[PDB]
Amino acid sequence: MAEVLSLVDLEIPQVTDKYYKFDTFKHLICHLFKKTSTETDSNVPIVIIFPTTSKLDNLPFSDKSLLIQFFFTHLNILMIQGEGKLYQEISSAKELLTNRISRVGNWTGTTHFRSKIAGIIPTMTYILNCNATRSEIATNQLIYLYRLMIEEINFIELLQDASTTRLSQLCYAVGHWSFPAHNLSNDDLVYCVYLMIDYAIKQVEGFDNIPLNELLAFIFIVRDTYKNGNPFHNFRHAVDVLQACFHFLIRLGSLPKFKQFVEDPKLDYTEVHDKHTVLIALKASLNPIQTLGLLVAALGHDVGHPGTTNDFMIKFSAPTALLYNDRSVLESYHASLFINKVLRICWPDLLTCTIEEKSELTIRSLIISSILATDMGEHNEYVNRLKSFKTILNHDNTVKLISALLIKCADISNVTRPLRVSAQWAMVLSREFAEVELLKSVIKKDIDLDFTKDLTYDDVPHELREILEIQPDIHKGQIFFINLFAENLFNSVSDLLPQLQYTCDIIMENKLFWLERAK
Ligand SMILES: CC(C)Cn1c(=O)n(C)c(=O)c2nc[nH]c21
Ligand SMILES: [Mg+2]
Ligand SMILES: [Zn+2]
Repeated sequence: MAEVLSLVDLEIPQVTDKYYKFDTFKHLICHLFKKTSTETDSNVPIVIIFPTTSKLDNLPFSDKSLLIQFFFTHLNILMIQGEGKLYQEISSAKELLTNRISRVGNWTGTTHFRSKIAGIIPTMTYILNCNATRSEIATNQLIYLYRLMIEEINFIELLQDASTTRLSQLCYAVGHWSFPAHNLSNDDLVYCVYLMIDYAIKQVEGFDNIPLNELLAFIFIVRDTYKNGNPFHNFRHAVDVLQACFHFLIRLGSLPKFKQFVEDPKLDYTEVHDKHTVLIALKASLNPIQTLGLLVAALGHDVGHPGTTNDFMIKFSAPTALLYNDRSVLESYHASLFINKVLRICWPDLLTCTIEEKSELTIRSLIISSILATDMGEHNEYVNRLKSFKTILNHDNTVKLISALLIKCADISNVTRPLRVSAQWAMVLSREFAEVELLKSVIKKDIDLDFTKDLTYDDVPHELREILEIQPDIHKGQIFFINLFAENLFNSVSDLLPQLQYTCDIIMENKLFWLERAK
């Protein structure tokens, strides 16, 4: 029934599937951080058994509990410290967690018929509320626990392959416009984020450089807010959007080029490496701090995404849709979580920076603005505000608009990647859409699923041919989306920012191919 993690000799075989005994709280924590390295949602309840030199290991139970509750909320944990109430709680949680469609229903609050659910499973409203109402004292204690983990956990060791060869490969992967996101593990992707954010931080003048371990801790925490079982809106998508923004900013001159940068965006990915394990560097619209703010916003722009759409949340009266009055439902959620859960604890000093010495506009506000701009329901207004701007805004609102436009472009950049990679994204987006349709049918009682089994997928094919064979008609989704959203956005942005014209070039190349096989 449950995965049991113990710091003591007690056994609870009545509810135990697999039991892990840990010598230290630090090693238990490391086990938990690695759970988001996989491609699947954790689908079993986790019981942690506590007792009735390391600072982590010697924390009072109140602080150990606070750490687990806050940093590992996503893992469906029940904490005990030495039968009927336990068994029923775990049994109920297991019944609700096993199946993907059940999990999405739980998180979104749309399958009530089927606080934390069973005291264990978090919902979007629970997490949103917890982070909005947290006291100053609680906030400072979490900051202390975070710094404690940075002090005592060597995060590079939590990646499966941190060899010199692999790290160099990732530098070159980051350098390709044909970013091979689907060939990178969630561990690989963590290092990719480090490469890009570290590179950006180094360009910011009045701003200290942050050690490898501290950046990695932050990124592990970000990864932990994405749902690994989302076929599309997962940490891979976050890093991909970050990487697209990264390329945009390099090509606009907001960041310098680096030795591993691949100049020609139309090339497919080739696996390259050398002896370097970080990016080696060689007026712009956005200055160094705005550039960093944008990249950070891209990283966090879908945090906590439950694998649905605004339309689903609105039409099925999801609690978060009710909170947000149907207005930018998921994006409001992402912005609130990213700021109040992640950045407030992990990087509070970034939130209080301003976009320039003269400006009162904070990086917090810029991040919020940019994240909110990714709502496709507001797509037309950002396009019109761009066309009005091209034909006036003060500096602050100019920075907001440019940032908004770049993050919008990055968010839907899968259609501007070279065909093969673009097709892989199309396929996983189709998987997620199919899950949403299944969830709707479950809620409407148009289908009865076996909730004792989980949804599993074969790997995304490497080659375009196999993708087209697995689902022909991929073309019509791409044609629809390019005609109604992408073409107009990238053309308009490239008119303002000529360096991004290559995006329009690739879109057309892809469109012509999709139109070809429509015939
Ligand atoms: C977020 C989503 C509804 C928008 N959307 C879409 O509908 N299709 C078909 C795509 O290929 C796509 N790529 C990014 N966003 C996309
Ligand atoms: Mg989004
Ligand atoms: Zn997104």
